[PDB]
Amino acid sequence: WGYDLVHSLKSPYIDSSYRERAEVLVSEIKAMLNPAITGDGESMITPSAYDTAWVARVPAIDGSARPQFPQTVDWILKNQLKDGSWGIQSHFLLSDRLLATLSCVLVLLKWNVGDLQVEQGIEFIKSNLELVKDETDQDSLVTDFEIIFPSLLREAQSLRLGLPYDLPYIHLLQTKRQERLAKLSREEIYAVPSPLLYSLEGIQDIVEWERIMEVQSQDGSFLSSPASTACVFMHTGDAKCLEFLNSVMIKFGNFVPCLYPVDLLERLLIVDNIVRLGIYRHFEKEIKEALDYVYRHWNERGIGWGRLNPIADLETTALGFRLLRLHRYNVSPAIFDNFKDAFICSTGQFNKDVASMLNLYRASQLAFPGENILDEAKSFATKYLREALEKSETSSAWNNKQNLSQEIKYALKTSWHASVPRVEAKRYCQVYRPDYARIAKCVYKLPYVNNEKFLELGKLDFNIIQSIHQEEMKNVTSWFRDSGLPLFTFARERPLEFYFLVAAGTYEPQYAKCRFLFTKVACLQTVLDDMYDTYGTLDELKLFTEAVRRWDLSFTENLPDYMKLCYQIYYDIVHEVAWEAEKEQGRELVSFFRKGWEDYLLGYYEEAEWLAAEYVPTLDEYIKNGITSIGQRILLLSGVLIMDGQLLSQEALEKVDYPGRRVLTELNSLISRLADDTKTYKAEKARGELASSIECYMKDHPECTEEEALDHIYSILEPAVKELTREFLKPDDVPFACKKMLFEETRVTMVIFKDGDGFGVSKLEVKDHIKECLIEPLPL
Ligand SMILES: [Cl-]
Ligand SMILES: [Mg+2]
Ligand SMILES: [Mg+2]
Ligand SMILES: [Mg+2]
Repeated sequence: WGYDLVHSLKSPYIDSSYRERAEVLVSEIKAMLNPAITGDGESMITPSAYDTAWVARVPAIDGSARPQFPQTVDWILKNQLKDGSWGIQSHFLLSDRLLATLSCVLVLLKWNVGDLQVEQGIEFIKSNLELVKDETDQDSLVTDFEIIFPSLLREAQSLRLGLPYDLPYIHLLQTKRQERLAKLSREEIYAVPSPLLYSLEGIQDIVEWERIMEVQSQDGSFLSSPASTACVFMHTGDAKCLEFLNSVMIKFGNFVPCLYPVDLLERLLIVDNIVRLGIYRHFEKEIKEALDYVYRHWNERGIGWGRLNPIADLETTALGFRLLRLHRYNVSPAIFDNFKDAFICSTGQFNKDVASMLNLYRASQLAFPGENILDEAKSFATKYLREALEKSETSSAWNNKQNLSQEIKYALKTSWHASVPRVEAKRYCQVYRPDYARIAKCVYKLPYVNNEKFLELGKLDFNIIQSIHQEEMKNVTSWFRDSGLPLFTFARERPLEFYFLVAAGTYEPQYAKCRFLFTKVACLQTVLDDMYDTYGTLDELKLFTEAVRRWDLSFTENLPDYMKLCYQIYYDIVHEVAWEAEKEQGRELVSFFRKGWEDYLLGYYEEAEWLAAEYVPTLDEYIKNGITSIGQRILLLSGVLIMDGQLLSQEALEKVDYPGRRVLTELNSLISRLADDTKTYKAEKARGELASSIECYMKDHPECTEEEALDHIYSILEPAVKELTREFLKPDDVPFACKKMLFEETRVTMVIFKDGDGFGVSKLEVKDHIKECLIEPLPL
């Protein structure tokens, strides 16, 4: 550990060639995304054999005995898989292959072509249907499979195709179809747009086609589904339906996908993945263009995956809310009322429902003060997700191959606030799949979202940043060794821990100086802390505190030897920080820093007097002192004022730093003090340490229990965390990098104190985070 471990690191990723390579990847990615963000190549989605076969059914509008879109028939004839099914070869999903193959077989028969393909398709369907022994064999179901497949299979039955209609699994599916159809409000089909519009081709006996146009989308589609629209067209001759089908053929050539457009969901998925891979800083322009488009279509009624959907989609809407808010757009959690009653979202195909609830769960964590609906959403999504873990569908072959249960479990144990940013990006680089397949009417892929380039850049960029930090850690530990701080043997040496506290969140190459000075100050502070609350005597501390007031090196002749040294190092670090800040800021700051240091250490001295008198403060007193004395404020200031290119006027600084006000530095200090207390008060109580916030409350409330006391501390912490979030994301003219630096340091602090049982901080978990974040690179 420390000096020896760090100087043994020799990362190759430091060489300029790696960053130059990463820049080529950045340019390639910009070029790849351009059609989706700026051009007309939006909605890049794979073919749906199933939908293509429905479009192929449409007879020529000139009345001739041939398809209106003969290129789709040609496509189908040419794209059968080796096993006789139609679908995407990379991924096998039984329900997808069954539905698509039966769909294709039937249209080839309609046009009396493809005898061989039909023969091979029928064999696939028969042979695979006979492999199903029980329900656990069926695997994940494509959208509305239970409704559509029995309908499509009855069409085959009327043609007397050689299929096993009498299998128990087939009877079960009809049973499931009835179950679904029974909850249907049929009269309302025509008045209130619903998810079933996506699959009208499966409920043809139910729909009065003469009334269904009322819920048609503006582009002529039925909930963006080519199959569903083709069906309505063949029943009605509706011009707008035909226009939709034409527009999709024009866009894709000789096939159609199972959803179109997916303009909103695709843009959001692109941004989500770029952000989670930790590569967002390279694509500010593209993220802004993408989110601006989404925001244009954002409305009080929510959004669908496609901007023309006549009903909102929770998945897209929850994702949109989170990414928009995170990027400082103004959105209200009131949009979630669109998914309530008397919360529902228990209808639809399983993967979509789970995705919607994962997204709702993550969105709920971005709550601002007073947003009760998000607390409700959090509770609801949590319960949903825990139940989903117990459902057999979650353990289907399809879901297991994608590690769904692992993903759900990870989401539930992960608090957005209590996250290490660099670590989350590293971890996502290890989970992201370039060939990820999604499910709707058929299995599909979105290559703008899931591709090799994203991952290539993710892993490389992570490794480069890490190697840069490793060189910085050599500088840190080298400075530390010669700094004099190791001479204070009453204090633990933790230079890497403090470097991690800042570098795990504020990682960009240009902020080397910020990280360096922040680490120096934190190293000094741990000594000052041990000195005031443990090692020093009150009379010694009174002397040190007077020296603090005087700012005079000559005055230290009066101090004990160890304090003479401590004062010298303190004085040097304070003024090095101040010089750097004045350089970056172009205005005087020595006086402001000095006042900050005095208030902080006078805070320690007040606490030292309490300890000496065995005084237990009121909770109000303890928190007041703690906000000032815990040390986060002066430490944060020591970093935030020396960020390359980040100008903070007094006016701007006061927006994020203002003792006595609920601004970023104040909230961080409050949260740090109380989170620490919740994590540590029990070990400290046992050791006989001076009272914490818990103990102070109990003195204030003699009859209250320890349990009530701890609950009260959390009742202070939780509101404070929401305010922190709002202060961070709030639109203003404070350089965002500065606000982010403050917020991210708070987030890493919260990681250290997460899950406060009172026992103490896990020193081993800290080491593991440092190892993961700063020591071990990603294999390429
Ligand atoms: Cl996959
Ligand atoms: Mg202390
Ligand atoms: Mg201490
Ligand atoms: Mg503590």
